[PDB]
Amino acid sequence: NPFHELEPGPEVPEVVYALIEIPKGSRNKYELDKKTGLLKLDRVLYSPFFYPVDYGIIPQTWYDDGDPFDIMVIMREPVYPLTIIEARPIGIMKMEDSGDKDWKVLAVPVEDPYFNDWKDISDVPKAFLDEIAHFFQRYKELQGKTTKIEGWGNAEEAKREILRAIEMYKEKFG
Amino acid sequence: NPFHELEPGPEVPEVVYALIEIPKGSRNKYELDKKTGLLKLDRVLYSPFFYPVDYGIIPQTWYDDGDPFDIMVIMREPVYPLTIIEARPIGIMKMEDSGDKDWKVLAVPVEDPYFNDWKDISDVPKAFLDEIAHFFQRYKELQGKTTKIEGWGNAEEAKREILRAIEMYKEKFG
Amino acid sequence: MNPFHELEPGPEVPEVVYALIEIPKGSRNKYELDKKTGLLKLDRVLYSPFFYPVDYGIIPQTWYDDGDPFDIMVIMREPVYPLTIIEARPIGIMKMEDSGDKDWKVLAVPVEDPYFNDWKDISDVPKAFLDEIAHFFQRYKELQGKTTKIEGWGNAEEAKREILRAIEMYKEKFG
Amino acid sequence: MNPFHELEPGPEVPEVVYALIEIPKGSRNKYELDKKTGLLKLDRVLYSPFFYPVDYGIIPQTWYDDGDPFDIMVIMREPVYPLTIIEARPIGIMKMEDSGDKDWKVLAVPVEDPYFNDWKDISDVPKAFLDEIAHFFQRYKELQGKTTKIEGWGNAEEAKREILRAIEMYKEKFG
Amino acid sequence: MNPFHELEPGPEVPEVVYALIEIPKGSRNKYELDKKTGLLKLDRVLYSPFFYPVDYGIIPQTWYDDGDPFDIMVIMREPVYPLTIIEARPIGIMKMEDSGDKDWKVLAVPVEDPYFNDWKDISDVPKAFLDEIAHFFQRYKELQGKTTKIEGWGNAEEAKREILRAIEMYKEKFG
Amino acid sequence: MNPFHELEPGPEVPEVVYALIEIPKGSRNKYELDKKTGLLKLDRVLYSPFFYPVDYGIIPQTWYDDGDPFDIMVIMREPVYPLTIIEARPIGIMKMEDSGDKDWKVLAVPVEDPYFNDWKDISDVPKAFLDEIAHFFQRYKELQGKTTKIEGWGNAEEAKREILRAIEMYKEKFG
Ligand SMILES: [Ca+2]
Ligand SMILES: [Ca+2]
Ligand SMILES: [Ca+2]
Ligand SMILES: [Ca+2]
Ligand SMILES: [Ca+2]
Ligand SMILES: [Ca+2]
Repeated sequence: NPFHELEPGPEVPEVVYALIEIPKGSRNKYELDKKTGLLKLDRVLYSPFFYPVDYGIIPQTWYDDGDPFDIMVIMREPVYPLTIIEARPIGIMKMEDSGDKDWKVLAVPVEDPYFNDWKDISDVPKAFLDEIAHFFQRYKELQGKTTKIEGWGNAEEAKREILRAIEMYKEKFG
Repeated sequence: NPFHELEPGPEVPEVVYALIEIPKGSRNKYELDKKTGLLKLDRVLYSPFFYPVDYGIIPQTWYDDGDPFDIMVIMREPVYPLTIIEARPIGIMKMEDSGDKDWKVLAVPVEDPYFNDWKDISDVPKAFLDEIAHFFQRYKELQGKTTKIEGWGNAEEAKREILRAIEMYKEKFG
Repeated sequence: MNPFHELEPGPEVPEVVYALIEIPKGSRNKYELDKKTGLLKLDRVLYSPFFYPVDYGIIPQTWYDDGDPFDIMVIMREPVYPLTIIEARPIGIMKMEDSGDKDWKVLAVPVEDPYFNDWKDISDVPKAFLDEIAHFFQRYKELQGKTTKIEGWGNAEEAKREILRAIEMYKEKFG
Repeated sequence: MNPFHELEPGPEVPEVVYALIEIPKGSRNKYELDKKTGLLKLDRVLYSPFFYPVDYGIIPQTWYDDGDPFDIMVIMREPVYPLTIIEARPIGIMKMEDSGDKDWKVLAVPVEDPYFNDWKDISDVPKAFLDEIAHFFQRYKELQGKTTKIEGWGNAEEAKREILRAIEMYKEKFG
Repeated sequence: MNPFHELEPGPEVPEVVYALIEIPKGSRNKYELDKKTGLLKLDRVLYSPFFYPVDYGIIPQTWYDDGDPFDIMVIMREPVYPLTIIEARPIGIMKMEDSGDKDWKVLAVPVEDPYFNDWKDISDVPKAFLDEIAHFFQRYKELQGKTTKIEGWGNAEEAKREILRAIEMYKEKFG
Repeated sequence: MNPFHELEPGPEVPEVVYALIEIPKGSRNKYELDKKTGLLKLDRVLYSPFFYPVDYGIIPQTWYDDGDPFDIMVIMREPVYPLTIIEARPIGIMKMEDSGDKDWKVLAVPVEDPYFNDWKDISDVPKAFLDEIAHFFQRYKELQGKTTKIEGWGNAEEAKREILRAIEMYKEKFG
């Protein structure tokens, strides 16, 4: 299982690995099968929305909601599921999903020179942050779930949470 | 301008023409330029939603909101903008957009045998009607606009509104 | 690790099975699982300009009369990637023979797409869609000189019966 | 207006003709020119999961024995959009009958794609590719109960002669 | 009707112009407007495996020093279809010469995508993106034996200046 | 595990080899095998708007002068997914140097696509296509300031000899 075998990053927390589960533009929500590590269909979103970013997890992390720590990587061309990307955290989306702390790192790929000058949350166009928050605010509405979006934190805050999640993993597993 | 030159349908109101502006899966919202009849970008949706149906207008119609009557055609493979489809109305979505009556016909293509037994609103899976209503409920949320979804009418009601819109066009233009 | 051998046939057999997808809807490339390694392998490029009309794969830990894992076709609105696991509800079975071999294939819908919540048996599928699937398997190997015979469609109960047979066959051959 | 009537048959007929594309390679939707309106119109969704193996259209200002514009079928590496004009070199012709009507089709390559610079006649096309095109037309209307008959392929010389005949037929019937 | 002649250069020249798109981002096919009819036409297939990095088109009712309509590149997140009109804000201009011809091209953002609300001048564009556009035009005709010289980028004010020049040139040649 | 170490070089080397695909035709993303992890990893986004003109990968259990697995580049009509195995016939070899290192690449066609049945050597490939591949490799790292040198193409005989040498080098370095 790639979640357990891969390190959290080559230079934590400045550069982490993102293990992508869902490419931008997908309406299918994929997850990793915990037994086998194969990709598994979790569900088809109930609404005609698509993931606005490549979406995945940071290996060897664990979070308050009892899952690996989520990461969103802005890719110009989406990658395939189960692709590793070297990513620089630039911010963090604060949200609760049904009372669980479900925060998500926002990151850019180190190896696309397009994003060389994106280093903090203030470098992202605000319409783009709004569209991401709106997606998570409404994507489970027809399943009757409520999500609360609490805002965006900056790069420093993102990196602190990554360190916290790396420590939580070490506790729970070994 | 195709809006003025084409008849409303070969067998109104059982079979109408749909002039498609937006193929299913588009985030770009297109309209017809009224001067030239060329396709024009109206806007990019502010949220990562895609049109869940091929979306267009019925030629030579006019509606209470001061626009051609809208029609949504369920296509398995989306068509290109400015394509004419022969469509059978099977229902109607009732909604208001900023206080304007903005109802939209739901239809299936006559020439796809997949839909041969779809003749009324009750033949559509309810999750699919929900996803369409949810799209129109939220797609302008970040533009600060409010839309109210009032429910779905059946095929007979759709066909009555089509006749009304065909008459309204004749009044206003000639 | 070979997914075919390592995954259970499903979480609630035969009402819900796992489909391990090999070929997404819309592909002209026909992929298979490499027997030795479990990697995806190109079997062939179809000789005609036809595309797979459904997401196509196998049920893990099954064996059928034709000497292969039992095939399953899953109706997906948006195709998945190869090697994706889908929890699927069987709703019917296509009966066909390919060069003397019984090459029947389960038809299924995904449990986690609410669009298909009411599809529970073969009669819930538009007839034109069943015909398009059957026509595909009737003709897709015509230029390879192969003849296939479509024998018709069986219902959900029959599909479930055959899944149980295939699971038992696997146990006898490998277990 | 109607591009079918407004555009010349080609800049150097019959060596180079215009192909007015109606259906891009890969489409399961079959489009046709209103022929009175001029705008693209959905004729049908193919009943089988087959896709057009070439970019398909008509030569402007032509008329053929079947009572329609002359079908041309251009090999493109990347498909174009409907209503795009391509300068095309005829390299052959598919002889077929559809419902008894002579429904022959020109096969051509784009002048402005150097990939095909050395394709000049029907013998330059891989045989498997000619077979895939013929098989598509043999079977694409099978579920509609129509019968087509594939009679074989003619060479570039024959295709060019037929183009000139179609140009003459248009003049007699309209001009 | 020919869109190039019938549409105004824009609703609020030179702050907002119309871009009539001929080539969507991601295309290897290079399309143009047919001079006589206004239909889309394949100009060529690029000789190298490069794709247009931006949606590419022309400003209606303009004429430039190189004897063609003035070209405009629009940065779109999702590409449009050919012959689509986009209201665009010019933010810069690429200066380049193609075989002795001044072939400068306006860079613009769509007015109706809020993603670009803060892009108002050449300095707002990531440098790597400008380089990728320039590299494309530097090399895309290399195998055709053509040499192009990239002279650099001008700012929004310069782009607007040139748009006004191009509008005047059109009036003098056709009006 | 790591498919690079687990899979044989081919079922009938050097006439038929396995190509383990890392990058599908059309990708601007350059992927590489963790080579220790085994999972697909993004190496870089190409700095220019170029796309891989072929499906690109490596031959398992090979090692080459450049200190990596032997690059193979399979002509597919429909691209495959990363980590797919294709049975491939070598028809030639591209000789090139990258940063001074001998970075030669096998060119191959799939055994199971009848379209390429008559492609057996480098002379069977359209010259424009060989030029497009070479131009891609000549220029794709230009904005990274790297220099590559294209030295030309060898025939099938030469490609096969090099495959055997690479198989031997792997054995010496690992086996
Ligand atoms: Ca979480
Ligand atoms: Ca309306
Ligand atoms: Ca089977
Ligand atoms: Ca015909
Ligand atoms: Ca120019
Ligand atoms: Ca190498």
